[PDB]
Amino acid sequence: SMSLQVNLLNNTFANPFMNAAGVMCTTTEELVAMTESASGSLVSKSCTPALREGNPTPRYQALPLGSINSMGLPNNGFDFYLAYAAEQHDYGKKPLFLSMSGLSMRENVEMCKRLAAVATEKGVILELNLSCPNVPGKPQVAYDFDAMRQCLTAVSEVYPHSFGVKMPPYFDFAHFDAAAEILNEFPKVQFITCINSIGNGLVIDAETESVVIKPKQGFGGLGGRYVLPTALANINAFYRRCPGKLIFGCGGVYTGEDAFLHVLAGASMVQVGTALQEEGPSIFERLTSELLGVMAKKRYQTLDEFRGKVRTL
Amino acid sequence: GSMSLQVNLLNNTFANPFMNAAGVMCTTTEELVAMTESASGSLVSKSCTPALREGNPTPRYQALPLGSINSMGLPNNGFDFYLAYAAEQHDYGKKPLFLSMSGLSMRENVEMCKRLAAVATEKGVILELNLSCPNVPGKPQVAYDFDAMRQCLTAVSEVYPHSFGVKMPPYFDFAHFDAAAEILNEFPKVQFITCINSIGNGLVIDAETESVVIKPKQGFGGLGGRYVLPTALANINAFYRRCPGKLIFGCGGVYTGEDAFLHVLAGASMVQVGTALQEEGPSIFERLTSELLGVMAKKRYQTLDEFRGKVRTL
Ligand SMILES: Cc1cc2nc3c(=O)[nH]c(=O)nc-3n(C[C@H](O)[C@H](O)[C@H](O)COP(=O)(O)O)c2cc1C
Ligand SMILES: Cc1cc2nc3c(=O)[nH]c(=O)nc-3n(C[C@H](O)[C@H](O)[C@H](O)COP(=O)(O)O)c2cc1C
Ligand SMILES: *C(=S)Nc1ccccc1
Ligand SMILES: *C(=S)Nc1ccccc1
Repeated sequence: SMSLQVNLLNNTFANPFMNAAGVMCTTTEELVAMTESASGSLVSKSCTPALREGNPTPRYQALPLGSINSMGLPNNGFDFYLAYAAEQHDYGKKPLFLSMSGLSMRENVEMCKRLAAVATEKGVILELNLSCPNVPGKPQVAYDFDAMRQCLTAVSEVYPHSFGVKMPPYFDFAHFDAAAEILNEFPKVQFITCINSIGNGLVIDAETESVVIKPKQGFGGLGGRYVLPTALANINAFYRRCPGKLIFGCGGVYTGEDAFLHVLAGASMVQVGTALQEEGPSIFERLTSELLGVMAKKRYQTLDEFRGKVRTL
Repeated sequence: GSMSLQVNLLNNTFANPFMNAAGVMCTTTEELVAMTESASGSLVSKSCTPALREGNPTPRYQALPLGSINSMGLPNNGFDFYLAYAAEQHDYGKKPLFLSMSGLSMRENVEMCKRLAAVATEKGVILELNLSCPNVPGKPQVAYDFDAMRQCLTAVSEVYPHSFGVKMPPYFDFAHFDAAAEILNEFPKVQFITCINSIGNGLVIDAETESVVIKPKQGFGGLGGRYVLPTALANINAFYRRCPGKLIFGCGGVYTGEDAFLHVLAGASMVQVGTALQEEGPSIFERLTSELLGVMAKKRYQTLDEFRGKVRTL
């Protein structure tokens, strides 16, 4: 007898699967579809205080090995996602995460102050997106360790609940150490989601001799097959260095086997982006079946039996 | 129509843009000779330290469906060995030679460069300075530490009276492309930039064995091959745009003439081959020249200059 059950953050999840923030979670219809899917949870589109159009199109391209995008945070605005959490979401069906991506400290502070009551009353959980644009001349927030520390200090000061942080990938042990040191100073940070896209790749179409997306001269974040080893690295790096926190995996999941690798590396929840974009929410029925299949063949009954247990040489 | 893969840079003529990536098939005399006898336009010797180095425990390289992962740990025969090859053995009549240098401090690079100067003058060997190299404990690789990078280029420029190039890690943010380019532009002796070294510290897990696949560093290692092509193209183009006074050498994800075509369209002058060369051997250069000419014929190009850096934006 097997189970994909996950228990964390004072909640029970039927399985570890959910969407990645930004994928199929912007409209009411999408949020309802995610809730009615086989997924263990869902997260709403990263939001700004007001509605945002996002970047000019084309801004997403599916690729043989994944995807490239420069969406530009198109979203319905904080009021919309707050109202969904407060009044519409069926918590009977699964827990809900709300992704927040303000473009300044002030924006996140003011949204968090309002989110507090809804988290208390309804149980929505914050995923704070630190893999977000910074002021002119500076890199994305989590690549600016001072901006990151300031952000976590401000949110921790004003937001009376646990929360999690969505992180970009790092590529150097000194950066894994520096980022973990900062995260470990904030006890309210109870989960870390690794990873957002590999930033600023450039896809060129040999047939057209051109880039494939319009914003930023064709530069955009990579997802899909491209990012799996990077995702596993980050999941495991933070699993090791932040032992008091949970890790959520994100990046490169197309199959139950991929999800199995996320969990071996240390993941508690497993988020699905590019594959979900291409297949729709029916993917969750397939992924749960496949993960159970993998577990059956390997003689595992629960996720606890192998989470974080990747063997080193 | 008569077509040509010829490249002209740093007072040299290259028959075609292809060469090995530093670290791949270029450590021993036998490998260096094999690269010289190959159809490649050039070659670069294994990144060297002042003395020989064993490198990391094995397994330290693993080929993968989508590329490779490695943590080699700079195994190399030492600077004297590569200097002697450049000074006394290399057949410059066949093709130009690059020497990759990866000292582990400023002093190490300064002392090697002082000795390299005369051989560069007399024989024409060209330095590729590897700044995608380990730094002091607690610090990231040198090119991720902008002050250390600047200090390294100042130290080398002071003692090395020739042009050289720099091998760079990938960056992932426009603010970093800007910062890096600003530093590189300060050093006119840096006449080429090689983009990119591996995507650092990936982690491959074998689902069957439930384990990592390399021994050093808990299985973490640099990614090469198909995984890295869009990242390589991005870096090639980012520096092509930001460093107009320099040439860019592409490295990352090249398996076919079409891939090389993309490198050139992004801005590459030379095109280095790593993972694919490791898997196929130096015969790969015959295939790659043929394929690139084929791509050019079908697209109606006769020279590389006709499309270098001309990628269309929307
Ligand atoms: C079209 C698109 C929109 C996205 N929007 C968001 C977002 O709003 N917030 C966020 O944290 N990540 C966003 N992401 C990144 C994903 O959440 C995920 O980190 C990334 O795509 C890697 O997962 P994959 O390999 O499963 O695609 C987006 C990705 C895509 C492709
Ligand atoms: C086994 C191995 C050894 C390498 N050694 C070096 C080295 O000594 N110096 C260096 O600058 N890069 C080294 N690299 C990185 C390659 O030069 C190249 O940047 C990287 O492999 C990406 O190219 P590819 O996608 O063609 O493999 C090495 C890569 C591999 C796989
Ligand atoms: C931190 S809570 N928010 C922030 C700071 C700087 C840029 C964007 C967002
Ligand atoms: C720069 S020339 N060399 C250097 C400095 C610090 C660490 C490694 C190499």
